Amino acid sequence: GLSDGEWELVLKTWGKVEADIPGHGETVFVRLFTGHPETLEKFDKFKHLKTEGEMKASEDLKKQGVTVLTALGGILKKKGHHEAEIQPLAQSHATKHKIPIKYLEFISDAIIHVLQSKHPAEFGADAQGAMKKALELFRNDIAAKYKELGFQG
Ligand code: HEM
Ligand SMILES: [C-]#N
Repeated sequence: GLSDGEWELVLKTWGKVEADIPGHGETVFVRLFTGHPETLEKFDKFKHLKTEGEMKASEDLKKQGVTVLTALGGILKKKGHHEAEIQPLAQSHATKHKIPIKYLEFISDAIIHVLQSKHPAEFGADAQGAMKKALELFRNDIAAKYKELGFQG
């Protein structure tokens, strides 16, 4: 996993996300959908949004952003002891939503990009490295659960 030092950097960084969860959540989805349009086909409630302007204006899309970052924040706060919180999530994503593990890689990249754009001077190589390692741990644990459930991880 990560050292206590690395977890400290991930939590301080997350401190910046918590100051505007809706703003960061909205940007992560606009990057994700514009960057990897196939991901949009998994959200039956958003498929009709075709332009960047329509996405930016969607309060429903902003609410989804809040849901995702709220859940992820709760997990990162566990510093690796997140067996309990990941289980339900792998379960719904694999079996109900049908999200390939690769889309979790796309959304992680989107998170890194938003942090770079919104906090360019404050999100340095140390904080970025730690944030990448935490998201990698998170994805690897989900992937492990997908395999347990009989899906490709
Ligand atoms: C950091 C990664 C993510 C987190 C923490 C996360 C979390 C959430 C949670 C908390 C919900 C609501 C409860 C549930 O249904 O399980 C949810 C709903 C959903 N998630 Fe994710 N998710 C992640 C990534 C993704 C990705 C990459 C996709 C699609 C490309 C996806 C698609 C969905 C869909 C289709 C739903 C239902 C939306 C609506 O309610 O119809 N998720 N996710
Ligand atoms: C999942 N959003």
